[PDB]
Amino acid sequence: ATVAPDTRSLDEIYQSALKEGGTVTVYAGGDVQSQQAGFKQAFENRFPGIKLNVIVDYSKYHDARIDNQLATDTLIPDVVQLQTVQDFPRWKKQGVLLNYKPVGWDKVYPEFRDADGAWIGAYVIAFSNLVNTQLLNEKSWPREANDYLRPDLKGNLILAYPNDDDAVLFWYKQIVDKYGWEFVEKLQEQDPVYVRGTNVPGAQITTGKYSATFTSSGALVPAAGSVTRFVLPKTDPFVSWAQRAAIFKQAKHPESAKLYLSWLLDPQTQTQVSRMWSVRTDVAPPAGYKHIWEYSNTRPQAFADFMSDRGAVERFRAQMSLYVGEAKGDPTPGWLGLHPEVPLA
Amino acid sequence: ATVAPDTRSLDEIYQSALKEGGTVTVYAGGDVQSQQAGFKQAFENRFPGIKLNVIVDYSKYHDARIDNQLATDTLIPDVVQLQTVQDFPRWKKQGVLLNYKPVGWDKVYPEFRDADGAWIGAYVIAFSNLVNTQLLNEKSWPREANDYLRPDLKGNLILAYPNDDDAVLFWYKQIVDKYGWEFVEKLQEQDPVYVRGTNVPGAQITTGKYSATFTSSGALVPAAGSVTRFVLPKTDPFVSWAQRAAIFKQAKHPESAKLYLSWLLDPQTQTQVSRMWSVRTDVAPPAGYKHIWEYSNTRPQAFADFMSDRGAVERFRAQMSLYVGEAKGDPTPGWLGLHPEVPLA
Ligand SMILES: [Fe+3]
Ligand SMILES: [Fe+3]
Repeated sequence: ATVAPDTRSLDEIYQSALKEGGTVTVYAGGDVQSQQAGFKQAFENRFPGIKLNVIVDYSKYHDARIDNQLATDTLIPDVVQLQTVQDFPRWKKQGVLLNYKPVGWDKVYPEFRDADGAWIGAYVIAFSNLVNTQLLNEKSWPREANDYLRPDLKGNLILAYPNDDDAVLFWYKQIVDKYGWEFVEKLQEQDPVYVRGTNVPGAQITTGKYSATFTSSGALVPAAGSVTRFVLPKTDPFVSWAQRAAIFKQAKHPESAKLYLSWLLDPQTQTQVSRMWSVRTDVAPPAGYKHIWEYSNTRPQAFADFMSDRGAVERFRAQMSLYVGEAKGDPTPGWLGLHPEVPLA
Repeated sequence: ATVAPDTRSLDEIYQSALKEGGTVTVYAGGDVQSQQAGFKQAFENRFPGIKLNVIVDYSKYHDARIDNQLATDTLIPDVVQLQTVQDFPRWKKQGVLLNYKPVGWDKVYPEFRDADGAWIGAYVIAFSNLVNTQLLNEKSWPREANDYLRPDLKGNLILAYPNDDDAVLFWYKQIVDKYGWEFVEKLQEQDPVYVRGTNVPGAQITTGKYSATFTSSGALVPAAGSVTRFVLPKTDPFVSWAQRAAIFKQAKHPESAKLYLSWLLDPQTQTQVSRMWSVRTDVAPPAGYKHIWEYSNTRPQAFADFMSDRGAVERFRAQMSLYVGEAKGDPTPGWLGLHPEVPLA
């Protein structure tokens, strides 16, 4: 189907969605269910009568889960949203995605949406420096990769496993490109603590157990009283991308899915719920920042290009494994199995 | 450089190799060091004064290891020998392999050798049924995949993790192609015990802890008094391939490396040391068997084709992981790190 952007108001879509039973099911990529709590609360407050049944798991498990459900005709979710961005052109070509251009589609940065409406970039995520501002004064915030190699940061770093998350991995890819394998060798001499779940480094830095990490997302607008700060490099690369979302052709609740995607693109959602950059050209960067496509030291398309060559990703991942070891510990979302219909209890 | 098969006798190559210091270092794919003990013993007994410094690790770790050593100019081994067969044309194209047609090159089945001498099929491995013949009479040996679903085998199977070894994985790929995902579903209801290391199921079947496994190698001619038997299906597919070996262009001991490759193809090695099929057309299979390329229910090239598409391999691996869980336990070869120069202590 050839479609035009939805011309309905959010409330008009909501009236249609209400007739579908009161729930929309989203398989969302992430580390822990709480990372989507803010979206769920905001959505459900905005739309009484419709539950956002968002279920969080690592994107590399959700995409497999979806492929298997499609193979076995047991598809559960209405919507998929993941950082494994290469899946979306593949699912599109497979014919399993509903072409839908949500409200505001015309204002999305072209790179951040499919031309036919098969998928949409929902919001921007970036991985870079997160520092404890009480442990480190501003003049000593590590911002470039090699700052993390200075003597006083030995034993004070906590890092997400790069062999457990390809967005984390891509940070290392860009840095090895620039500084060589020697960076990775010297980094290990800092006795970093590696953990699964990209939420965990920020959590432990917040409680003052570690001082900094260079592969974390975070609020561009810190809360008053915050003891952490997301800080971009002055010159070194950082990782960024638009999290991709799509509606399945055979979704049981298509209008509820449309409501969800249109709500995600709404300027208020983009500025007050999403905590980093917007995918829209008519939404102002938070004061002090530029649009994500205006930074010379990141390139969201580069992450997409990276993710499209699985052999190249695999070969780089396995080499990183030899430096950091196998990814220890349980997966942070818990084990959802083949057919989760609700979040883990 | 265009080369012809080595026209020297083994003894001639051996005289040259003796001048190089008495060691040849081989990075060999495998689950545990003891799997190469037979080769090591036979080689060193045939060529006093030359040590086969064969170092065993999972192929998926050795190839990354080699890539990183190449990238950092820290290459250690003279010879690489792995099941990750797709690595060999890539290393060929990178220019890091020494073109060398060993003695007997002309008699290697064409599919099992590089046209230029960049690599050679060293010996044939197959994964299929291994049964305990004391626990199970012949009429009840499971041979077909669906035999393993019978009631009395519940709690009585031990299986290599398919998400820890791609040759193990390919067995499942072929069986899902034929029987669908339902086989994998029903298999989990049999409560199989999964383990890392393809040696481990056999080891535990041999002591009578389990009755059978369907992804193991084994002797085509069982030893006198054996309590296990390697048995092919009557009709279902099984996995087979020629393990590939190559000499590095910058091998420190090239004549010793050539001795090793020529020794691999020597009739005595192909008939008395290698325990499954030979890569040579002029080596008769044991009675009861045909050449590995004459079975309609296996195809060595299908495994090579499989392994060449890393994205397809990844997507199938991740789905299998949803059924069997993450691969638990330590890696069976131990942790060798970036630069092993000798086997682990
Ligand atoms: Fe990922
Ligand atoms: Fe493998």
